[PDB]
Amino acid sequence: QFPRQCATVEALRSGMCCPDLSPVSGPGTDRCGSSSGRGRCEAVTADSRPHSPQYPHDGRDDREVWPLRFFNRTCHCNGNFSGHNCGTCRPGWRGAACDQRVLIVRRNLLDLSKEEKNHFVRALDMAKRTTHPLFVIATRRSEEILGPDGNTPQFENISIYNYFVWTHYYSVKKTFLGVGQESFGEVDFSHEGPAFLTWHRYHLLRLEKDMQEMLQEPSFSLPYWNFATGKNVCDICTDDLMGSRSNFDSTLISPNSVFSQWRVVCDSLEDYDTLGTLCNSTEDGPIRRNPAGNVARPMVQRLPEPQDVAQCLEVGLFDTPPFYSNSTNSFRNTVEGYSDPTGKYDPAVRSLHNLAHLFLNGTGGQTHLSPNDPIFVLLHTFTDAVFDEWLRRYNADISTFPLENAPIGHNRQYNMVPFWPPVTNTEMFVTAPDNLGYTYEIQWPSR
Ligand SMILES: *[C@@H]1O[C@H](CO[C@@H]2O[C@@H](C)[C@@H](O)[C@@H](O)[C@@H]2O)[C@@H](O[C@@H]2O[C@H](CO)[C@@H](O[C@@H]3O[C@H](CO[C@H]4O[C@H](CO)[C@@H](O)[C@H](O)[C@@H]4O)[C@@H](O)[C@H](O[C@H]4O[C@H](CO)[C@@H](O)[C@H](O)[C@@H]4O)[C@@H]3O)[C@H](O)[C@H]2NC(C)=O)[C@H](O)[C@H]1NC(C)=O
Ligand SMILES: *[C@@H]1O[C@H](CO)[C@@H](O[C@@H]2O[C@H](CO)[C@@H](O)[C@H](O)[C@H]2NC(C)=O)[C@H](O)[C@H]1NC(C)=O
Ligand SMILES: *[C@@H]1O[C@H](CO)[C@@H](O[C@@H]2O[C@H](CO)[C@@H](O)[C@H](O)[C@H]2NC(C)=O)[C@H](O)[C@H]1NC(C)=O
Ligand SMILES: *[C@@H]1O[C@H](CO)[C@@H](O)[C@H](O)[C@H]1NC(C)=O
Ligand SMILES: N[C@@H](Cc1ccc(O)cc1O)C(=O)O
Ligand SMILES: [Zn+2]
Ligand SMILES: [Zn+2]
Ligand SMILES: [Zn+2]
Ligand SMILES: [Zn+2]
Repeated sequence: QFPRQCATVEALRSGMCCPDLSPVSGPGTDRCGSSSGRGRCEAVTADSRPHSPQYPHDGRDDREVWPLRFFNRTCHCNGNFSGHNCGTCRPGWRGAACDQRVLIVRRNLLDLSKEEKNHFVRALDMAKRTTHPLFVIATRRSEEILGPDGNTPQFENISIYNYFVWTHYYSVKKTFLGVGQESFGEVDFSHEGPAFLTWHRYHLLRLEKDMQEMLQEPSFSLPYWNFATGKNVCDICTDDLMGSRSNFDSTLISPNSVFSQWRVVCDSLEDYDTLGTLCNSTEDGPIRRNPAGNVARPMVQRLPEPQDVAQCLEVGLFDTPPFYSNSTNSFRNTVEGYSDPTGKYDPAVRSLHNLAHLFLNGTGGQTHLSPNDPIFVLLHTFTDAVFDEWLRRYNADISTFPLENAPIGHNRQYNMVPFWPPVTNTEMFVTAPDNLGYTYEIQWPSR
């Protein structure tokens, strides 16, 4: 989750993650591109405000007041610069001066030409096989991060797409208990609470940026899946897109799709929750997908209706107390899918984003594994298009987004876990076209 440069004994010892940009005069002489004016090494801001109660709750979780368990100094960039060392630009800008506005367009995957479709799944496949040039992932919790001999950082290289999967797993994993310790309350830094929409927003942005980097195609954009069709099939589960059903195992992907070759990460909950370890970069086992195949829950075998999207955009409040999966008249809880499309919570309703996950009846539905099915990307670009439309209709009314007593990870000014450099929910609560340099090509149901 941290730059390779910072995953060292010395940098953890200093508490400082301020890598060089262009260290012409030797190591440490252009931290954060300070010698060119691009940024400065400064103290991290981290939300201190209180969260909703948990029984029991030790507070030993390395995700509290993120990222302070590891670093308390990052790069703060000036102007429209950003990046872990301020070597790149804020979203929406390009150039060595970061002064050319760029605007990329995210579109319906089904609207793409045959050429762009092939480019997408090949780009996706590439990002699955290519080492992240920048981030490395911890395989051990903080108290063991430096190894048995105390001089060996427990960090692994990981692929671009697997990093996208890893960050999601880390945000939902259970707090370790140990030996003799009671069952700690279950927590979720990226679902069941207001930060769900902004966490996943940044999640996508980080993948888009990493893939534009990988391809050296600055305008590359992530497309989206309109799952609000009422359909009883998955209309992008074809061999020229996300993969059709295997004729040999009806829960596998057709061997004629590259995605049948993908192998998953983070599928060892039993190992982690007992050995005390974290998901690592070693893959094991294929994607399972079985659209409409959940015969035990008939509600989970059709997709959301088109009016479900239009109706949830009528919920005027962004979120409501207790800012949880049981909130009512809360647009966040509606689009996430724990309340019905009108606003009304019911513990039996599964709608929209949650409905779309369960529909897949496979790897795409398990909360710790779901990004391993690449349909995750396009399910979430769609969800984010709904978020972006809401932000527009209601001029980004951030007021009902709680500053405190939200579930842990979800306070308005929390640094979304485990993204780097630190980045608050507030920074994602903006219309995308003007403030984040992307927009959606989408028409909304007009009822
Ligand atoms: C920002 O981070 C700085 C770096 O700290 C690391 O990174 C952060 C993000 C965390 O991961 C942190 O745990 C990492 O260590 C941080 O500076 C560091 O602050 C710590 C905590 O105070 C310092 O450790 C303490 O040092 C004192 C005094 O130094 C003694 O040096 C020798 C060595 O033994 C002694 O013989 C002398 O008596 C010196 O006086 C120790 O008294 C103290 O030990 C006691 O406390 C610890 C827990 O803190 C217990 O385990 C012990 O048993 C003792 O009860 C600490 O070890 C550390 O030196 C310091 N490092 C540097 C490089 O400055 C900084 O404070 C953070 N800034 C902010 C604003 O929060
Ligand atoms: C996919 O759906 C199937 C069938 O709808 C699920 O397996 C059933 O789960 C129920 C409830 O837990 C069990 O009592 C049944 O024994 C299971 N049926 C069969 C035929 O195995 C399955 O868990 C779903 N998988 C995912 C990943 O969503
Ligand atoms: C939503 O779920 C929360 C969290 O479980 C519920 O809060 C509980 O409320 C009861 C009585 O009000 C307390 O005894 C529990 O300790 C609370 N749990 C926690 C974790 O704090 C709440 O009841 C639900 N809210 C609604 C509106 O139904
Ligand atoms: C990580 O990758 C970089 C280049 O991508 C390489 O220089 C380095 O040796 C790799 N690190 C490890 C720990 O294998
Ligand atoms: N109700 C489901 C919906 C869901 C949400 C997110 C996810 O990654 C996978 C999912 O399957 C759950 O909380 O497990
Ligand atoms: Zn706490
Ligand atoms: Zn600054
Ligand atoms: Zn998620
Ligand atoms: Zn999701």
